[PDB]
Amino acid sequence: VAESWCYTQIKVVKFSYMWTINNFSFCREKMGEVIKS
Amino acid sequence: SGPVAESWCYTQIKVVKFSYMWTINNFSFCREKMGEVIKSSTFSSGANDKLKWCLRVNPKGLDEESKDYLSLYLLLVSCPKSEVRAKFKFSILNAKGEETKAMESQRAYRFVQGKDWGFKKFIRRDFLLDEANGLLPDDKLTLFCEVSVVQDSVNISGQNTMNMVKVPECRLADELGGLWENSRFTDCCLCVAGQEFQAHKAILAARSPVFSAMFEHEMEESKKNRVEINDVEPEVFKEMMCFIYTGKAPNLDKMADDLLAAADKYALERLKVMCEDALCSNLSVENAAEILILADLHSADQLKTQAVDFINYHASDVLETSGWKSMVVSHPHLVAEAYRSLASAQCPFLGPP
Repeated sequence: VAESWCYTQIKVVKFSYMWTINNFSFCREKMGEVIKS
Repeated sequence: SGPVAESWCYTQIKVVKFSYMWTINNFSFCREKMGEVIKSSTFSSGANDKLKWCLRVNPKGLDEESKDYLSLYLLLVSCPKSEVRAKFKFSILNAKGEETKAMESQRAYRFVQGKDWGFKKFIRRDFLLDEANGLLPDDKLTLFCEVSVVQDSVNISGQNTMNMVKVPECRLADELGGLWENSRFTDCCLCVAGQEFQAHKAILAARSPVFSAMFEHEMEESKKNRVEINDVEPEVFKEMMCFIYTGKAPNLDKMADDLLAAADKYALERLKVMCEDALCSNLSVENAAEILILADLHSADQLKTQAVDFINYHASDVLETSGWKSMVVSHPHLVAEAYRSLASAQCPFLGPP
């Protein structure tokens, strides 16, 4: 049995990102309040 | 997963790290009382010279605080006005070149013009003057210092698009190098030590001036097939030919000496540099004189420089070697350059002994 379908697919957007710091042990320097990316 | 992150960022707060060594004669004979100033050379990192550092040590610590202690201060000579923030540490190096007393600054100490940080109460005077430790050979204190200057913020961003297609890597080096092994469509011979190889004028003249010169001087018109080569053996000439076509030298380390000679013969700049680099890694005490001879014969400036440095460093063990005396009797000019070099770097005008 079937009379009316309404899929109304919820819009999903997805995407990636990465963050590499090569000197994490010594990446502080400025006392590490915040790193402006 | 490693999905490339779509957008990607590679921020890099680079840190330049270098070292500075100081050794003072008769340290127990200094006796700087109550902040008397003794200074050291203004030294930079080495990669250019924009800012300079200099140490300042008081064998008897200044002020009533370090009355029974050694006060040691690191001073900024000059720098750009940016509130410089660089980390530093100090340690005492023993006679055997082993780090002994690690005292690291807890953070990147801030420096400006005319300002000097330091590890006050560096070392207690009773322990410092104690000769039983062995840290004072000939009453000389060797200090090892490291610095970690930072430029404070440089960032990179993006992109790595999808690239739905998959482009293979360029194959000209791989494909063209396959010309040698097949020896396809060759039209000239190449005699080496009674053994005949096959090549052609185009690539050889392309990647070496010498072959270009000897072929074009009426030789390729009449005697193009036959060329007389006897200064080298077929085994090394195989690799050097492979370098001419392909531009690579896989079997280089096994015969790095006569292959350097072959490169010098035909003026192969890249292969000369590669042979110098490969052979400089195998420098040793016994072959120092021999390596000096080969470098001098082929005008290997870089390898000659490193060999000069090596003999200056290890003359204590090289003179007794037979190679050194053979070089002396045969080619005394290298003895003259060795005398000039060693009389300036390590054993010069009595300082250091």
